[PDB]
Amino acid sequence: VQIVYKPVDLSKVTSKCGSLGNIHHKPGGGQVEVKSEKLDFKDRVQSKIGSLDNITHVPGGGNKKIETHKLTF
Amino acid sequence: VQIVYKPVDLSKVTSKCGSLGNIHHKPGGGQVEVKSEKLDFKDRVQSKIGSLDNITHVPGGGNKKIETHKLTF
Amino acid sequence: VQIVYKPVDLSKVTSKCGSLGNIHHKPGGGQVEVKSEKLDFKDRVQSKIGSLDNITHVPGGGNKKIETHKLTF
Amino acid sequence: VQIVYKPVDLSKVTSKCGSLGNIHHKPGGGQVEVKSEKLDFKDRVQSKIGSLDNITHVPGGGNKKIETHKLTF
Amino acid sequence: VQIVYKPVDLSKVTSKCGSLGNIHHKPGGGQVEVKSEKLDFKDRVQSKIGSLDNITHVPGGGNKKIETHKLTF
Amino acid sequence: VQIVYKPVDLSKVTSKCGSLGNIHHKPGGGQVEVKSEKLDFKDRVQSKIGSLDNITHVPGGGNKKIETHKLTF
Amino acid sequence: VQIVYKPVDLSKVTSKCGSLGNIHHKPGGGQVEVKSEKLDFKDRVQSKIGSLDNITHVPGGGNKKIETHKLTF
Amino acid sequence: VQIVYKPVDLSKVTSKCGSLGNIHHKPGGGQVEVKSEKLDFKDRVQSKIGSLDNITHVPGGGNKKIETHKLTF
Amino acid sequence: VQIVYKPVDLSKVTSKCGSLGNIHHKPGGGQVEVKSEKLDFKDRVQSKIGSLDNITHVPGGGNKKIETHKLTF
Amino acid sequence: VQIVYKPVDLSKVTSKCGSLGNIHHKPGGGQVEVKSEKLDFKDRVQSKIGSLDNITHVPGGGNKKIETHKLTF
Repeated sequence: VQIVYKPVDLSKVTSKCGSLGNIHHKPGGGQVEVKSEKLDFKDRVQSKIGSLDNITHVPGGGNKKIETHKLTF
Repeated sequence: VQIVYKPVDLSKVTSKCGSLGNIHHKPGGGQVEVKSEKLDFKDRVQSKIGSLDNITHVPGGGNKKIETHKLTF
Repeated sequence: VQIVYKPVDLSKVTSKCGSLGNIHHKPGGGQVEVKSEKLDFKDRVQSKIGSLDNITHVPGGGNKKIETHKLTF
Repeated sequence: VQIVYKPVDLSKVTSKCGSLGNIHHKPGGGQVEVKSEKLDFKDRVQSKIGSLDNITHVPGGGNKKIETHKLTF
Repeated sequence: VQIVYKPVDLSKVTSKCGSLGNIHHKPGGGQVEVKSEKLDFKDRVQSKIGSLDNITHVPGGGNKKIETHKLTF
Repeated sequence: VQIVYKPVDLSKVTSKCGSLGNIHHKPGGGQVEVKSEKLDFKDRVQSKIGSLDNITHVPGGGNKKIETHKLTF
Repeated sequence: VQIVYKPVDLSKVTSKCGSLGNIHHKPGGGQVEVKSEKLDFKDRVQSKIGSLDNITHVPGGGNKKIETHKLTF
Repeated sequence: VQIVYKPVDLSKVTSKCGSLGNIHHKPGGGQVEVKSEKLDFKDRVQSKIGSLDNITHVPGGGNKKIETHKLTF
Repeated sequence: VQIVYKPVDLSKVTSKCGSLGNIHHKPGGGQVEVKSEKLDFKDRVQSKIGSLDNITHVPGGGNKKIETHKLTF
Repeated sequence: VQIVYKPVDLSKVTSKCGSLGNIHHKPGGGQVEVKSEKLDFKDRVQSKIGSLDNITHVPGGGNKKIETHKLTF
């Protein structure tokens, strides 16, 4: 049994920008009300209950490269 | 049994920007009310209850490269 | 049984920026009220209850490279 | 049984920036009220209850490189 | 049984910046009230209850490199 | 010329109440922006510009009685 | 010329109340921005610009009685 | 010319109350920004600019009685 | 010319109260910024600029009675 | 010319109260910034700039009675 694993990755990811601008984020405020009794969370549980998270995200260009290599016997 | 694992990664990730701008984040405030009785959280549990987290994130360009190599016998 | 593990990573991650700008973060304040009785948290539990964390994050460019190498017998 | 583990990492991470700017963080204050009875926290538990932590984080560029190498028999 | 562990890391992390700027952090004060009865914390527990920690963090560039090497028999 | 002015008003205005009840006023916050250049206000002029004044008014019963008696030549 | 002015007003204004109840006023905060250049206010002029004054007014019953008696030649 | 001015006002204004109750005033904070250049206020002029004055007014019953008696030639 | 001015006002203003109750005033703090250049205030002018004066006023019942008697030639 | 001015006012203003109750005033602190250049205030001018004066006023009942008697030729 001979296994040869030799993938090759030379692929570039490029982002270029002159300038972005005048970005304005101006939301009004709201209101949230939550009524519950019991919560039971088990094994890898994520949650957000009752929130007003306004988010401004302005990365000056960006990229994601996700890569997985897996061998199972 | 011969196993050869030799992947190669030479892929660059690049981000270039002149200038970003005049970014304004001006939200009004809100209100959140949460009523509960019992919480039971087990094994890798994350939560946010009752919050107003306004976030401004302006990285001057950015990148993420995620890589996994796994072999199981 | 011969196992050879020799992956190679020469991939650069680059971020370049002239200047960022005039970033303004001006939220109004809000109000949060939380009413509960009992919390029971076990084994790797993270939580935020009742908070107003406004966050300004302006890294002058940035990158993340995450890498894992695992072999199990 | 012959196991050879020799991964190689020569991948640089670089961040360059001229200047950042005039960053202003000016939130209004809010109010938080939390009412509870009993908390029971066991084994690796982190929490924040009742807080207004405004955070300004302006690193002059930055990077994270996370790396794990694991072998289990 | 022959095990050879010889990973190599020559990957530099670099951050360069001309100047940062005129960073202003000016929050209004708020108010937090917490009412509870009993807390029971066991084995690696961290918490913050009732706080207003405004934080300004301006590192003149920075990096984190985290590395783990583990072998278990 | 004989002028006799003798009105006689012996009326009553009455308000009777057992109890009111629980009153809750919980608005979210908004945002107002006003842009102007030149204003000119003269002779008995009243004005309000840019206002978020929430008002809760709970008089425990009440009345207004207004009377004008005017005689002229 | 005989002028007789003799109005007789013996009225009553009455307010009676057992009790009011619990009153709660909990608004979120907002934000107001006003931009102007030149103002000109003359002769009996009243004004308010840029205001977030929340008012809670709970008189334990109340009344207003206004009377004007004017006679002129 | 015979002028007789003899109004007789023996009215009553009354307020009676058992008790009021619990009153809570809990607003969040806001933010106000005012930009102007030249102001000009003359002759009996009243003004307020840039105000967050929250007012709680709880008189234990109250009344206003206003009377004007004017006679002129 | 015979002028007789003899008004007779023997009215009463009364306020009676058992008790008020618990009063709570708990506002969050805000922020006010005012930018101006030249001001000009003349002849009976009253003004307030940049104010966060919270006022709690709890008179144990109260009244105002205002009277004007004016006679002119 | 016979002028007789003899008004007779024997009114009463009364306030009666058992007890008030517990009064709590707990505001958060704010922040005020005022920028100006040239001011000019003349002839009966009253002003307040940049003020955080919280006021708690609890008179144990109270009244104001204001009277003006004016006669002129």
